[PDB]
Amino acid sequence: SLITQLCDAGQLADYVGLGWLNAVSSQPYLVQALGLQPPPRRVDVDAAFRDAKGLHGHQPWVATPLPGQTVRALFIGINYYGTSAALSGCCNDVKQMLATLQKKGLPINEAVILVDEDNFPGRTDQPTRDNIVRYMAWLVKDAKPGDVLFFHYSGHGTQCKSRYDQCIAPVDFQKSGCIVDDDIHKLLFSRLPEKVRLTAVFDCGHSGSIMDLPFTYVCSGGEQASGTPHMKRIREGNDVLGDVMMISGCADEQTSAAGGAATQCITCMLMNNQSLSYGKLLIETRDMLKRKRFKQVPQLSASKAIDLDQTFSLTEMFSVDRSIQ
Ligand SMILES: [Sm+3]
Repeated sequence: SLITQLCDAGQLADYVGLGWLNAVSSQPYLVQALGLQPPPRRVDVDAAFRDAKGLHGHQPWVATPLPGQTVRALFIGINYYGTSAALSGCCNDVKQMLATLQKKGLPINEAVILVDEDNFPGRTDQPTRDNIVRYMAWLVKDAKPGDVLFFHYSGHGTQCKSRYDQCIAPVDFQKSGCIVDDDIHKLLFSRLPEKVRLTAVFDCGHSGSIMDLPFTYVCSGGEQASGTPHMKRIREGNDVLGDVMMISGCADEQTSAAGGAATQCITCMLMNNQSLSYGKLLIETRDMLKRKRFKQVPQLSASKAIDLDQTFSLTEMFSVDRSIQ
C-alpha cells in the first residue's frame, strides 16, 4: 500500500507550505567552472548494488496512488559550502523540485534526498561519492514493469582526466574524486528493464552532457510552435532497455546574428497545467529560460526517439517516432 492519510504515519512535509514553490529564487545563480579534475575511482557496479541492499527511502507526502505503478525518487543537491567550489543555488533547486512534484501530486512511494544543506526537512544523507553511487543503485534495483523513477541532480559538472570525460562532483570530491558520466549511465540507465520509465534532470552549469544517451533534441531559438520537431540519433548503438528521459540545458544551437536552467525547465514543464506535448511544452520552456536570463536552452535526451507530439508526463512509456533510425 501507499500512505493516503496524514494520520497513517503522522504528519508529512508540506514543502509548498514552506515557500519552496513560490517563495524561493527561481532566477539563475552563478556557477564558476570547477576546472580539470584528476582521474576518478571508477564505479564497481557489483559493490554499488551490494551497498544498496540495506537502503530505503521514505514517503514524502500523501497523494493518490497510480494503479499498477510505484514511484521511487532520488534528489541530489550540492552547495559545496565553505570551499572555492561553493554554489548558492543547488540545494535550492532541489527545494523547488520537491515542492513542484508535491504540488502536482506525484505519488512517490520512497524518496531519498541527498543534500548538504543543514536542517533540510526530509534529508536522508550527505551527497558524498559513496552515497551518490550506492543510492543511484538503490533507485534502479527494484524496478519492475510499470515502475516510475525520478532522478534529480543539481551541483558541479566538470571534466576529469582518464587513467577527458564529463563527470559530476560529489560534496567530498576533494578526497574521493568525481563520478564519470560513463558510470552514471551504467548505474542509472543501463540496468533498467523494459517497461520502466525514468526521468533524470541534470542541472550542472557547463558540462551539458547527455550521459551517452542515443537520442536528443535541442529546443533552440529557431524552433516554432507551428513547426514539427523530431529527436535525432547522435550515438551509434544503445545499451538502455528502459524508457529514459533526460532534461538538461545547453548552449543555443541556432547560430548567433549559468546555474539552475535544467531545474527551471522541468519545473516549468510540470507546472504547465494544460497537458501539452513534449514539443509544444519545450517551446514555452525555452521562452521562459530566455525571459529569466538563462544562458541555456532546453535539451531533451532519451533512450528512444520520442514522438514529440506525445503528451509530456513523468509516468508514461514513450511513443516511438518510427521515422528516426
Ligand atoms: Sm562519457
